[PDB]
Amino acid sequence: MHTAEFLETEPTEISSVLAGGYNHPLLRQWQSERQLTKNMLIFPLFISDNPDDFTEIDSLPNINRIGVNRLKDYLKPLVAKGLRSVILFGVPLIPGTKDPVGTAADDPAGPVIQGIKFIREYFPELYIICDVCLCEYTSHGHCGVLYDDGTINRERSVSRLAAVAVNYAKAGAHCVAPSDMIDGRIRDIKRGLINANLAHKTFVLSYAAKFSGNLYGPFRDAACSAPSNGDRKCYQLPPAGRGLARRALERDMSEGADGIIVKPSTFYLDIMRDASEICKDLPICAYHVSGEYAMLHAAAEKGVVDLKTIAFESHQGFLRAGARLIITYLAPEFLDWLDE
Amino acid sequence: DDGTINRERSVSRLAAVAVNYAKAGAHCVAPSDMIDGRIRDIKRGLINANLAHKTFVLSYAAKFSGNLYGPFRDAACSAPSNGDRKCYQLPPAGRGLARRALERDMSEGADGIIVKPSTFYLDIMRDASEICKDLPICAYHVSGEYA
Amino acid sequence: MHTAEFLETEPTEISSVLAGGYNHPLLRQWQSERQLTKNMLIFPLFISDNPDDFTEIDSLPNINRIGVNRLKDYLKPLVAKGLRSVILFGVPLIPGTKDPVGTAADDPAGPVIQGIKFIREYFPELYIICDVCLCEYTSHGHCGVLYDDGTINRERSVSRLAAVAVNYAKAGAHCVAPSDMIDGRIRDIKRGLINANLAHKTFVLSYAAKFSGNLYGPFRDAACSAPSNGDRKCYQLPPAGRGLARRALERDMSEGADGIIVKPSTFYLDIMRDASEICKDLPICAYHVSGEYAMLHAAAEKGVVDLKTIAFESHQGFLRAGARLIITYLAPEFLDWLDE
Amino acid sequence: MHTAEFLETEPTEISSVLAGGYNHPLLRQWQSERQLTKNMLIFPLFISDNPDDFTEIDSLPNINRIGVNRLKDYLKPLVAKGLRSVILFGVPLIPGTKDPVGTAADDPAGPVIQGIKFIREYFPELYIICDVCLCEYTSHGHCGVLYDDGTINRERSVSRLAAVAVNYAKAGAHCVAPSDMIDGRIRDIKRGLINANLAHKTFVLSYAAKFSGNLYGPFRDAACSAPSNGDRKCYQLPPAGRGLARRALERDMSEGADGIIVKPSTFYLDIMRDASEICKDLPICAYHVSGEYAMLHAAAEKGVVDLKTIAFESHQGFLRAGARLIITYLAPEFLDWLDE
Ligand SMILES: *[C@@](O)(CCC(=O)O)[C@@H](C)N
Ligand SMILES: *[C@@](O)(CCC(=O)O)[C@@H](C)N
Ligand SMILES: *[C@@](O)(CCC(=O)O)[C@@H](C)N
Ligand SMILES: *[C@@](O)(CCC(=O)O)[C@@H](C)N
Ligand SMILES: [Zn+2]
Ligand SMILES: [Zn+2]
Ligand SMILES: [Zn+2]
Repeated sequence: MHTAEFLETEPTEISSVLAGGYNHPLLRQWQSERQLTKNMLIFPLFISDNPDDFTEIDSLPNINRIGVNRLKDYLKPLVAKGLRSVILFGVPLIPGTKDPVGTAADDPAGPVIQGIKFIREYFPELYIICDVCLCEYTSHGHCGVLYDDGTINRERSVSRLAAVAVNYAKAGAHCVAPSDMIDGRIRDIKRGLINANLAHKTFVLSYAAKFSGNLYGPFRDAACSAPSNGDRKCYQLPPAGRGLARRALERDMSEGADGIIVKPSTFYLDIMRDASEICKDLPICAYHVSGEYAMLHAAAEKGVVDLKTIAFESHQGFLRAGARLIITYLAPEFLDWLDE
Repeated sequence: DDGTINRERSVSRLAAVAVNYAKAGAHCVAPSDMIDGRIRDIKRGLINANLAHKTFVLSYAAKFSGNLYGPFRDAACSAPSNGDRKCYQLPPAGRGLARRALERDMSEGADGIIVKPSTFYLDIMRDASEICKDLPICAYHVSGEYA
Repeated sequence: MHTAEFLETEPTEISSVLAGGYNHPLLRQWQSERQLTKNMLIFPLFISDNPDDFTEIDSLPNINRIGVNRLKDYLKPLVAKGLRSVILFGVPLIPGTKDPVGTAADDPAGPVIQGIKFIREYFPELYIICDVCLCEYTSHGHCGVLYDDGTINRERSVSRLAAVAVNYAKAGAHCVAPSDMIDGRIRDIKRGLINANLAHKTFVLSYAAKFSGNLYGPFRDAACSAPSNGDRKCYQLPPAGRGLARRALERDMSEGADGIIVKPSTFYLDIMRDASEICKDLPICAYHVSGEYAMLHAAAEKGVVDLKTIAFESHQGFLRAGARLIITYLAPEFLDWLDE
Repeated sequence: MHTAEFLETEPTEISSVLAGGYNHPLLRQWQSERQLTKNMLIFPLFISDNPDDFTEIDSLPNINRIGVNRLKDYLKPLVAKGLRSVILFGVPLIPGTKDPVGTAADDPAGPVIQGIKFIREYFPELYIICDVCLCEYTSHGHCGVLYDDGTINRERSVSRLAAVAVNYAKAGAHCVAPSDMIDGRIRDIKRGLINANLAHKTFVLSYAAKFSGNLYGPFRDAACSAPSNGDRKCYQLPPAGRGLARRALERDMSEGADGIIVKPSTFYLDIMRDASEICKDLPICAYHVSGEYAMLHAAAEKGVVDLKTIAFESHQGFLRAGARLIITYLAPEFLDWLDE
């Protein structure tokens, strides 16, 4: 007969015994270095220039493009359940709005500044963040102003972006979040705010480590921000580029960033850990991007995972890796779940 | 009897299984049990069997409990029973426990380490790259991640 | 009888046992922190101003000086086997070309810019690096512009070098690699590229740690770059000068270097290890120099070592010490060997 | 006309200027963190069991196999010129001496103990180091005692090696240098010396980082130590194995090593730099091995380098990388050169 063999063993070494720390549900909470709370949540809003818009974005489940006259009814139950912050994206659909220099980016009649004004009046306690970039406003769809050869013009781009950021601040945004990745734009935006007497009021939340890759699919359908001729791989960081990311984090801190965003999130958790050392004195924010979010939904609907469960797992993952803030399309679900 | 794991009897049984696989010809043994101190016992086992100089010990040092093992439970028909794996698999928030587990398994004889799952635990790979800088680090792209 | 004595021993300590990690051929691969691949290879080309040149360089085995009308037939099998990058050196032999300010360094009719133009057209996927210096173009053979007392004039040298580098970039080089070692030249080259709207397109690969010594013998016969009155020991680093090397690495990083070269290679592996910490976020490149290469051939032909074997040993040595790139005269051999 | 272009430059930054530190011959000495002196030199001796031997070793230039009755005349001019230390290797050529357990390794009639006795009497101020291994004494040529399957038996090997080391110490060696690389042998040798009341008198100089590779060619002809069936790659470290080397250094320190050797030397300078941190409180020794030495001679005779020059360059390289001791076949040349 084959029988169960047991080797002769030595007495347990105290150094081997970890189990005393996680044998009860409360202990698995004690073991967290940071717990998820409501105020860590930042919810994106896609504001249409059709004020009566409330259009579902196919590829981004449960998320709509919304006009200003639909915003009160949408935000009311969210703020009531504890929402503290939103990040605005403009989606102007009126024709002849987009041009090579992203003129409409800071149009006082455009959806972002209209959205700032509405929110400041109707939800005066909500903290408003605005994405700062030109890609939703350029005819070529790229994030900066281009030379003739289709490459980005750094100087003209950062000049245009500094203006957009300051103008959002002038209109009432509390926070500007430059997502363009163009070399040195944080310096120029910070100087811009200083010259406008707004730097002591305006948090600069840099997307310091934003990577190029396959996880932005459905975003390109909600904000109608698709490039044109070439790719984003010359300013967005290459996925293998840890050294570039570490240098970008150091740079943006140096140039005035009050906080930093790592994007995407789950697939870049090691870069959050890198940022937690490089940017240890600053808030670090995870951006759970469109492709990551849609991936979770796809897997959940296929029976691979449980949506709430894997929501909690991934979002606790951000906190473990060093983030203390989360931009996420699941904020409405969490405002309910964190009650329970 | 109370359905909790018996450490001493478990590591004794696991050391035997590992040595017997090595005896049969495996080049490498990869203990996935997460039970406290099993690497020490497996390494001593191999030493006593004159196989430690031939057998790579690839510890699953940082293996987390969670929602990503669904389809594995259908390919290897390895489903628990009464209770969960959360008392030996690490809690997903447990970075401190993971760092201590990495240090422990290195100390106890691991030639290499596995972090599992992978994508959702990339920060723990980065932690391991410092703690276990002189050892090979292995990522396990698990069933739920793949699916 | 003298008999074999065996001392009484204690049971094996687990801490003593390393052998489980390297007892199989695959494990000796697992133990490498970086494996050699084709794309890490950079092959030097010595371009003649006689367009029909294909002259073997005596002291540098299997390496020729080549004119442009011979380049297609030479590069074709190499690119076909996976060559990704070349580094160009100009060897103008027409008389009355060399002068005290290295005027011909950026002659649009000279071999480097002619070689850039040819390569950009015939091998549009090849990544082109150009050595930047004046020594192959000066009548005195030194790397910079000189004062009357034969010492290098820093200001005039860096001004001239910045121009040469920008002009190579203007002509099409993807990468400029300043090999002059003159204090502060990286700053001036980077500013030059910025002013020319080329810094976002041009990798700056500094020879940051280039040492004076006995290993450049045969180079002086392939590029006809011999000094004159004095030696290179006042700008090339002294071989014992670790402190100077560490400061040079930090300096060039600060001044804009995208990557760094350590030269020579094998005899300076400790400096690669130093650079891997100081320049941890940048690519580090090893230059397997003429004397090192010829030394390997000499020893192999004498039966001391096996050429392929010691090729692999030395080049894996670079990777172990922290390099991720290699400039080597054995690139053609490796493009075959890495297949096997 | 193509004219020499000079870009507009900014005033020199003080941070760019390194040149003030190395513009004079004395400064290039000031820049060394460690200068080469005579007492750092350790010269290998290959002692024959034919007492009248003085046989040149073909592949190892200017080096002989020597019997005891030839040692006085050979060592006299060397000690007179400042030689402080030797490392002994036994080459027994009498038939029927080698056996599977290396019985003759510590034969009181064998060349090592005869050489210790002679040196202790005729050169009482010379510091004597003995290589400790079994490979020059085993019939299979491997460094330890083997299982039947030709693999090394750790326990029996370390037991045999501890005995050999203690017996050399008993005979008069000041220092034992275990070159076997078998897991845990330093612990056993140290315990051996402790039990023999010799640990307070006996320096343990571990070959802690000894790599497998192509640089031991001519050694295999001077000490007639060739393996048999299989290779040394299961105990000697793989050339890519930095992690294993770092762990071996830490291990041997822990187990009692008073000093450590890195071998080979030039091709492993990065590992010397690693050892200088891990083993910062211990003497580090470079072993300029047979293949490295013969490589220098081959290149020098081919005109690639100058022998004295490249001797100084490579040996200063060891000191730069952190060694303070050198085992070298060029010790006789240096005892003359360091005068000049
Ligand atoms: C980002 O790439 C979009 C986020 C997403 O895809 O969900 C920039 C445009 N903020
Ligand atoms: C692991 O949890 C299974 C891997 C997978 O789910 O793919 C252990 C059982 N090796
Ligand atoms: C270098 O010193 C030459 C390389 C070699 O000798 O092979 C400079 C001139 N790039
Ligand atoms: C070493 O490998 C030999 C040195 C040399 O080859 O010169 C051991 C046997 N000490
Ligand atoms: Zn954009
Ligand atoms: Zn030069
Ligand atoms: Zn040996």
